[PDB]
Amino acid sequence: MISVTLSQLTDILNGELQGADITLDAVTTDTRKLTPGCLFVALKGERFDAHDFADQAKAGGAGALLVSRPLDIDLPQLIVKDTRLAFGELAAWVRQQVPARVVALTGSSGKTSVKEMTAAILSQCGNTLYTAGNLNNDIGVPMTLLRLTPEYDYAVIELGANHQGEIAWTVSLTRPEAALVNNLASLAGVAKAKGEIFSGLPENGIAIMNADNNDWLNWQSVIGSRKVWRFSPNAANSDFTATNIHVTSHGTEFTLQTPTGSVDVLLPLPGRHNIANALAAAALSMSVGATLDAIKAGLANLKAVPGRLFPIQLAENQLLLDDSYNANVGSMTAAVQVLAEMPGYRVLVVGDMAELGAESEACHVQVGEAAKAAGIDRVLSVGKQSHAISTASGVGEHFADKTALITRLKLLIAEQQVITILVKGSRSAAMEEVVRALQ
Repeated sequence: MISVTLSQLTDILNGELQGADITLDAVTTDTRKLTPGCLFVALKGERFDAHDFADQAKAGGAGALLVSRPLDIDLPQLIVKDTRLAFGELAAWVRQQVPARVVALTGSSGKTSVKEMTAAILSQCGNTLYTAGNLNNDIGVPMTLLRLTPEYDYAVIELGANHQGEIAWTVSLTRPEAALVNNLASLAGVAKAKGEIFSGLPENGIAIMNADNNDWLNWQSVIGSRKVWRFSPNAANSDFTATNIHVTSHGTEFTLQTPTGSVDVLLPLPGRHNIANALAAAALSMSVGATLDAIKAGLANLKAVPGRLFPIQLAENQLLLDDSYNANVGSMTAAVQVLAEMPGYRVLVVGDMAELGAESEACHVQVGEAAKAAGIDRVLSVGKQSHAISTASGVGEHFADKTALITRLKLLIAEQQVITILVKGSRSAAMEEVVRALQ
């Protein structure tokens, strides 16, 4: 936040001042988050009118109240027509007051990893702020934007959308120098929505999109004549490319080719899909100045989310890939592809999937057949359905409990000096136990 006076806000938020003037230096919508003499914005959701929490905010030390009606609270009030709007507007205003290179992103999948990778890289460049958690809606964006100060050098704003019109609002507040749509997944309506992100770009702004997944046909009417950047590992029209992809026991090594040159980087996250994210992140970072050196160093310190292709170094050359969070045909079939490229003797350790009905048997068979065709060295399984996988893989063995698996697994680990293990199963299968047990 920046210091602002109630009288200045009457103009800014188009609202009436009903009390003395005051300087604010902090604003919040949460009673559990009051600061001495801050502005308490009383929002009204459907199942909550924070106006009824006015007295509490006063009692907490709130200096004034931003509200949509007069309240009998001995505190300077700023009566505006709509608080949802005013909150966003106040955030818009604050963002205009700071010198931070603001950049934004959306998509159907990967918003968080592209955000985190972009933030990780720009952090090598200067003081950077990024969206916290999944605060990407009409309330979360203002909250994120409101955290800005003259001390920030960069700002990575993640924008989410559920319906149309939503991103249009938030980018108007954010006014990013570069905007990115990571991907799409009816579909045209989602494309229309995410495409809205390009409307907040200045005339010198850069529109970035996925060469392998976009809606340029329609997005060109909103990006207009602005500069355009495309990322993809090998797309013909890609600006951010990935060559010499060599998967290692650590992560993926590759030559990242950007519009200014290339740098051989090490992406420490299992999964080829992270290579694309890294390209998006490189694009976003570079739009606001990041150097190749900054990109390489930013990527190099990424950490995976436990239970999701989470690498765990057992001993030398003994890699465990914790992907025990959940599992369905898609994520499972994909897991096999990840393992298949891994170094050494590869063991797919699995448990039942969260599949439904008569197609369950078939779904396990497929995954087995996939590991079979992938050349997986061995598949140890537990469950009353997962036998289908190990059976179909033409290799591997099945167990009646996880304890017998862990034992045979440990032996295999001691037996094979170079092994890559991938543990994965449905939530109900509780495969983390195999992972815990191993470490």
